[PDB]
This record gives sequence, C-alpha cells and structure tokens, in this order.
Amino acid sequence: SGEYPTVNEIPVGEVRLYQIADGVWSHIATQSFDGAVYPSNGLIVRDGDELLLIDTAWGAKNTAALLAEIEKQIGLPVTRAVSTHFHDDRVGGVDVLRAAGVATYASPSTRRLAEAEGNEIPTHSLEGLSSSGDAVRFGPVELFYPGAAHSTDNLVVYVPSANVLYGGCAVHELSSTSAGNVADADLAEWPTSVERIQKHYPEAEVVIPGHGLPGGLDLLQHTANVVKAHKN
Ligand SMILES: C[C@@H](c1cccc2c(-c3ccc(NS(C)(=O)=O)c(F)c3)c(C(=O)O)[nH]c12)N1CC(CN2CC(N)C2)OC1=O
Ligand SMILES: [Zn+2]
Ligand SMILES: [Zn+2]
Repeated sequence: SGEYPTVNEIPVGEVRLYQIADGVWSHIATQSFDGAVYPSNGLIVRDGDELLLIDTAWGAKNTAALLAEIEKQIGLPVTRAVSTHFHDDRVGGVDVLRAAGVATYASPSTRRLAEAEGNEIPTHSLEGLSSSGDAVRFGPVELFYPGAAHSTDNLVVYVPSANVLYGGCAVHELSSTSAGNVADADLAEWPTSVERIQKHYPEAEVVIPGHGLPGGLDLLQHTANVVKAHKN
C-alpha cells in the first residue's frame, strides 16, 4: 500500500513495481538461493514510448512475471535491457527477455563471466566501460564502471533527468549489517570504487541498492563502512 515492498511481503514468483521518480521505477522480486529467500531490485526507465530495463527479476519465471507486471502497470514495451553484473539476480531471465523481443546488453566482462559460470548471457556487448571511471550513454541513462566492488564487472546506472543513482549490488541498503554475498567481491577495492561513485554523482537524490530499500547518498558511505568492517 505505498511502502517499499520487502522480502516477506513478496512471494517468490511475484513482482512489484515502485515509482521512484517521473519515468523511473524499481522492480522488486524474491528468490530462493541456498535455502534462504532474498529480495532483489532492478530498474525501469521510460525511454519515450518505450522502456529500458536494468537487470532481470532473478530467474526465468520471475522475469516473465516482471514483464506482465510492466504491461499491467505501465503498458509500454520493454525494448532493451542492461544487466549490471554476471550473477543470476542480474542475468537470470535474459533468455525470457530475449524471447519477448527485448535486446539484452552487458559489458564484455559481464558476458565472459556469465558464460564461464553457466549463467544466461546477454546478447550485445557494451564497449567503452572497461576502465574504472568510464561512462557511456544508453538511452535515458548513463552507465558507469566504478571499479571492482561486489564483483569485478559491476556497473552502476544514473538517470540524469531524475538524479537517480542505481547502485546495483555495489551499494547496500542502510539496514545492512554485513556486505551481502561477497563470494566474487574485491573487499579491498570496494571502498575506492564507492568513492568514485560519490565523486562522479554528487547530485544524486535517490540511491537504489541491488537488494533492499532505497535512500539517499548515505547508502554510499554506509556501504563503504560495512565492507571495511567485513574485511576487518
Ligand atoms: C545470486 C547472488 C546472490 C545469492 C544469494 C544472496 C545474495 C546477496 C545478498 C545476501 C545478503 C544481503 N543482505 S546484507 C547486505 O548481508 O545485509 C544482500 F543485500 C544480498 C547478494 C548481494 O549481496 O548482491 N547476492 C546474492 N550471488 C551468487 C554468488 C556466488 N555464487 C557462487 C558462484 N560464484 C555464484 O554471489 C552472489 O552475489
Ligand atoms: Zn552479485
Ligand atoms: Zn546482488
């Protein structure tokens, strides 16, 4: 009923959208992994009379449900998708998207990692993002490579019309008491990567983590703090 939708509020398989700003939504779904249930976020950005999707809904059936929810709530076609790293909460569902007419994109680093891991593989490669601090335009967003953090390939996404910073899994929510799933992380470089984000997007008004509740710029410093303490 208007609050940001939370893990115990979303059955696995269902998707909810949350309006962030004019022409910007997050999508929220839940999935089981190693016997526990987790929420995850993605982004939807209006691109004229089309939509740009950022990240799948973590699984094939969740992603089909995402497309249905978008049709119900927004009613514009998803034409392109970008996955912000190689893990299943970002690319699982790419095959569904690809069969629903959506052109799927990721950096070459993400595509390689996804292939090597046996995850679904976006079709198109996003060049121009291989060095930390690189930025490129993609429809109504800017894609930014901050450096290694949650993963070596993680990208963040900025919506300049709305000053929305979608951190993906490089950014944690304010309630986080740990650094999430760090299997593929670079705990030593992560704070440096976060500092790059802070420097590059000082006017962000909303910051959206890969999992959990949006907030403001404080999510960035909080993330650095939880990662440094996890490393320590
Ligand atoms: C698919 C993905 C994955 C699965 C399950 C949970 C999470 C979590 C996660 C956990 C706790 C919290 N809450 S918190 C900050 O602790 O308070 C959180 F916000 C997120 C994250 C994240 O942190 O982004 N991601 C997850 N995977 C898989 C994976 C490594 N598997 C070995 C093989 N290489 C792939 O690595 C990863 O990320
Ligand atoms: Zn991940
Ligand atoms: Zn994640």
